[PDB]
Amino acid sequence: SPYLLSDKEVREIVQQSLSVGNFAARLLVRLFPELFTTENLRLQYNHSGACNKKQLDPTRLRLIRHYVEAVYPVEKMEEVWHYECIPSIDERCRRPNRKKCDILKKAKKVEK
Amino acid sequence: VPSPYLLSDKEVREIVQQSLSVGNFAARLLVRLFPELFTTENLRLQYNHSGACNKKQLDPTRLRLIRHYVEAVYPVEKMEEVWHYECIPSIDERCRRPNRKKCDI
DNA sequence: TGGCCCCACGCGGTGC
DNA sequence: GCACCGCGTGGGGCCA
DNA sequence: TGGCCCCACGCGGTGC
DNA sequence: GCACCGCGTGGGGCCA
Repeated sequence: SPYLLSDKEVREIVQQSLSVGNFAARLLVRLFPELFTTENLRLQYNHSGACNKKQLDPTRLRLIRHYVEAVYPVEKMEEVWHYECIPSIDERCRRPNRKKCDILKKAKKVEK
Repeated sequence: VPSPYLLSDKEVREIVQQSLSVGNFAARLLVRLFPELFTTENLRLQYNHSGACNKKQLDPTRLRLIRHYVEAVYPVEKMEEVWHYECIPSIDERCRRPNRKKCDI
């Protein structure tokens, strides 16, 4: 399809997203820019065409669904492992036995 | 390669219980799976996960195994009902959201 | 306590 | 410059 | 702050 | 009736 976003940009949106719902909402603005001008064409639309409103382009809405169900959970785990587990593993490997300040306080007290 | 490094469900569950967070959980698995680096000789100091900063690289086989346990205890979010019950309401809300709140107007 | 552990964070290095 | 990556560091809570 | 943003929720309409 | 569906609404968190 033509309205494809880059893998890297999609990952960025996942990271910036506050929740899965907010993640979809961000993709909506990113993929439907014409509705989100200061003209607020967005107000004439919803996802289904309910309440006498126009229906959001189901092609792009199906793409948003794809990112939510196929990419979003994988990128959320990927970002947890890389940003939390890996830093913690490295910290544990390089952690000193005694702090630099605790060593110097002993170095001072022992000679004073 | 790992016959001994293979942890049972009971052993993994115990490590989860003493760990304070997912990150700390990964750190404990590191100690549990790399006992030779965490002796009083502190060979751990020559290593990190990638081999950056002139350090040696942790065995990527066991490091992948640590990942496996981390995602085995803290798995993927099953998005089954999420699209219909969370995303769709948010999409409609964003489409109808007013510029100013009415209480502020 | 005071020692061990966890994690947050300013930092310099890297690399384009 | 700036996005990214591990370091050294110390506040701080738990524990024995 | 105050503007932007997010999301929860009572509500009437719809449709079986 | 009743389960379901988008609406209009306002409490509240983030930020510069």
